[PDB]
Amino acid sequence: VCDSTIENPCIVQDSKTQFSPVIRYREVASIADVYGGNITGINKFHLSGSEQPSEKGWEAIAESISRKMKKVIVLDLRQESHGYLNGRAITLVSVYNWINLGKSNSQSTLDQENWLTGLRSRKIVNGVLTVPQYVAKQYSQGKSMVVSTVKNEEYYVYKKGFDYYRIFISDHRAPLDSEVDALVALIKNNPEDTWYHVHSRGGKGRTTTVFAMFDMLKNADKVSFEEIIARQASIPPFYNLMVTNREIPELTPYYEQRLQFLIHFYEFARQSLMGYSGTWSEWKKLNI
Amino acid sequence: VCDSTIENPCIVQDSKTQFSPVIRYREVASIADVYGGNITGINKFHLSGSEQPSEKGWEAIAESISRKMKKVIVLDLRQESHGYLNGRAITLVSVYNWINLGKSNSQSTLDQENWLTGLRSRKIVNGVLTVPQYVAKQYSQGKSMVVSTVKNEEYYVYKKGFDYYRIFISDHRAPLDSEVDALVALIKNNPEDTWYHVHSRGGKGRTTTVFAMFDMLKNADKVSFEEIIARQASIPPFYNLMVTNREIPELTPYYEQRLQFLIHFYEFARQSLMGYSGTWSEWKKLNI
Ligand SMILES: O=P(O)(O)O[C@H]1[C@H](OP(=O)(O)O)[C@@H](OP(=O)(O)O)[C@H](OP(=O)(O)O)[C@@H](OP(=O)(O)O)[C@H]1OP(=O)(O)O
Ligand SMILES: O=P(O)(O)O[C@H]1[C@H](OP(=O)(O)O)[C@@H](OP(=O)(O)O)[C@H](OP(=O)(O)O)[C@@H](OP(=O)(O)O)[C@H]1OP(=O)(O)O
Repeated sequence: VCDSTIENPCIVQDSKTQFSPVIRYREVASIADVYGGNITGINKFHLSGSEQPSEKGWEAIAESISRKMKKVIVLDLRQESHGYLNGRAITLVSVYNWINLGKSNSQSTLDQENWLTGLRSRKIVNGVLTVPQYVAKQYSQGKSMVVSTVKNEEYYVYKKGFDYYRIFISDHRAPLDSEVDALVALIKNNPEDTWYHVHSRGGKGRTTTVFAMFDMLKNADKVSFEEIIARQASIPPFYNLMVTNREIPELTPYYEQRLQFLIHFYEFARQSLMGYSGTWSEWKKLNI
Repeated sequence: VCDSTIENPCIVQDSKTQFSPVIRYREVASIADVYGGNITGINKFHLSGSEQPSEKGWEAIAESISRKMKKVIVLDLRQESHGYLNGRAITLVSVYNWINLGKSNSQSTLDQENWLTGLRSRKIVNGVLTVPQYVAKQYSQGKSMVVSTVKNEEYYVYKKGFDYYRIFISDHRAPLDSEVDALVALIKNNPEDTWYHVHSRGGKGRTTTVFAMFDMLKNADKVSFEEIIARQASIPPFYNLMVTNREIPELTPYYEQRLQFLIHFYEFARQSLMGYSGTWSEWKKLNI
């Protein structure tokens, strides 16, 4: 039985079933129809986001993207190990969902796939908790499930003809410099018409952070910091990156640091649109 | 001005810039995390591949290989003459990229280095075409570039501490018997832990062919022909050697012949794992 430590992490089932719908799907361009302030540079984005989809959720997302259309890149923002059991999204959860905190991206991927390979070799997976059970610390009341399939996200992304690219952001936290560099390079290294579907575990904090980063990279020289953050918060689920006191108070330092990073990324983006040609890591060394 | 004939071949720049990233890097071992069928004998391969890297691409490849680790052998599969101008990968292109077709490997190397030496003696190289320009037959719209450096691949491979070994495969075609012999001997003559980075021009046809050959040599006695080909097609760029009708229909005969060779190489590999001790050329004489 798990105990949410890194030594005995929990299998937590994020999808209620393999048919569960996507509840936090949205397209950034819709901000132009809801936000009452500066909407300059919004309505042309090829950018959607969501929480972690179920098997069926990927179908709905693919259909949504096709209706709004080039290349489609699914942007997985999750550092933590995750995958699918019988079409249901699952996560390997330690306290604050930081199972892979402090690891190289190579080790994070290795640990995830070693875990998924282990589950895949079993006929029965025990100790599968729902999110309510995990929150309630009912570590021994998990269910035993006959294994039909165990898959990583790539399996479902590849099946839709999309690319998969992972940015290893720790839950509740700002991206590390390596991952900022990687995101900026990805955007620069792909056509401007590329569609990105950004997702995290909950489609809230990390997803909205990256939405804001996209917005700044394109518009920081014609839209104020406050309006970029505000307009990103204007569409459901209305995630406001200005808020640093949230449901879990022990996480406030990380929300404050994440907003502080966004302040600096905004200036980096603005100066980049004005002539600066280096990377985020190079700019940060000279300016912070 | 060039005209894509062997008498006036074109200088074609494969790298957009000297900083262009590697877009088709993958490791064969990853098949074990994506392929839903027989994965026996995959997860221990020390095998990566890519398209022709830019100067900077070699750095990324070296870093990738170090993260997954003995000797490292860069396996250049390209018969055609190629090199680098100011850090950008370049190719001497005749129709269907067959500038060195029918030549001995010694002559191919000689012709390449005579060409590179000629470019290196110039302060300005004229007629440098991008791939789009070449495809569009805009032979006179090439750019003139001040020569900072002209290098062969060895220069960058040696700088990373890797070995360089060339297998002279014609673009779009199966390897000739001499080159099959050479590949099999190379694998046999080096430790089983040796890391191989296999690349062609596009990191598609020739690279995937050799991936399959590696797989067969180790696993043909426990994995079916169809599953070796299928599992090699399971990871990006999803090159499926079963497909013989591709973008260019005049090349279908060569794709069919390449698949036919793989059928025979599979049997050779299987019998070799079962006791046969001769070379491919010896086996082919007795069995085809
Ligand atoms: O998946 P959910 O059940 O909807 O939970 C989300 C998820 O975090 P957890 O799943 O670990 O609880 C969000 O993170 P992302 O995967 O989208 O990055 C997190 O975002 P932040 O901590 O950055 O805010 C958010 O937190 P919050 O509620 O404060 O918005 C939290 O939501 P819930 O606590 O309501 O489940
Ligand atoms: O380098 P690319 O622009 O990506 O082109 C590649 C490259 O051929 P060319 O560069 O000469 O066009 C592949 O060859 P390799 O160097 O990897 O051996 C070739 O492989 P095949 O002809 O064997 O299939 C492939 O062809 P295809 O598209 O049919 O996969 C083709 O791709 P593109 O035509 O899309 O450029």
